[PDB]
Amino acid sequence: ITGTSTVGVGRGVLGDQKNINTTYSTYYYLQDNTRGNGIFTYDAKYRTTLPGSLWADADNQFFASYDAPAVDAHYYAGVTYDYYKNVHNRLSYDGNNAAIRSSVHYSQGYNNAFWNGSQMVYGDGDGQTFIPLSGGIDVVAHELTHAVTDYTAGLIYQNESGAINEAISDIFGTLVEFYANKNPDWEIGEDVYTPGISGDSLRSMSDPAKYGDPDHYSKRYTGTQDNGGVHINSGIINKAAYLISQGGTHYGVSVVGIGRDKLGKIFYRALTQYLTPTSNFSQLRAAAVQSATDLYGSTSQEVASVKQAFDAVGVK
Ligand SMILES: [Ca+2]
Ligand SMILES: [Ca+2]
Ligand SMILES: [Ca+2]
Ligand SMILES: [Ca+2]
Ligand SMILES: [Zn+2]
Repeated sequence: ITGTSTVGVGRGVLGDQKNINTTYSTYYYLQDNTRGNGIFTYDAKYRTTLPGSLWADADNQFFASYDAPAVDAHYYAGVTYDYYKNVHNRLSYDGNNAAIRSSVHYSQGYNNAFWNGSQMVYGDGDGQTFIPLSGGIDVVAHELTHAVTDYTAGLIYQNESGAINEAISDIFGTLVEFYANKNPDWEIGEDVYTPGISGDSLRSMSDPAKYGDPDHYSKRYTGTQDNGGVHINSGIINKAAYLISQGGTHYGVSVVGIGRDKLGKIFYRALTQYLTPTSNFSQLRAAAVQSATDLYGSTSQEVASVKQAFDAVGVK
């Protein structure tokens, strides 16, 4: 809507207070005009019809329990936009400042969040397995990254290309978490997963096997479930990414870590310049090696570490 840009205040899912960019026109709307073509957050009102209604508030104060998921979806979408713009010089998910839209309170007791090809959608969780999904910055960044992938490499969501698609979302979801410096770690979804259990997460990049996911190509899932194991086999790539950044010895192969910033530069270049819709793990290795070569030279430590990391997880 057309209005005056202002700043409101509210509390997120985890009870933390934060300022959010809003727009005033009779009501105060969750519309941030400071980032690209704007960030819009909608209320799906427990229904499944999308996008729902643009979030309207009477006083620009968002401290009601019902407001929490909206506050975080709006705020974290902004942080993710900032990461891509400041770190990778990318304007929104399409590279042309496309408006970012999110809907919260989708369905009832919905333990899922997703990118539907046009916008992000967040369930409230059932209160047991998940609390409102937008409360996790790595969750929000994971979802917005699916949009980035769709506009660039276009990795098909099935088998190996799909596992790469998933890993890319986990990798950048984690890098955004570190960017925001919000209790960063190499775990996925820890802030909104199982509120009754502390110390766990949905997936682990540092040790995928902790939750039963493969950490070596020899242990890859070859079945048909989960679109060919896209959320399972992503563990193989997540482990490789973790090793490239942090280093370590995995299955007898030693990797010298080169840091998170270089990891991000290498994978972003691979995603935007070399990967294609049908790329498999072997092609990802080639793309990553070429990207590191472009950026640091064929005889650099960076290229060496990328090769070692993929050797460690069995991807040739
Ligand atoms: Ca209010
Ligand atoms: Ca964390
Ligand atoms: Ca995390
Ligand atoms: Ca938990
Ligand atoms: Zn995903």
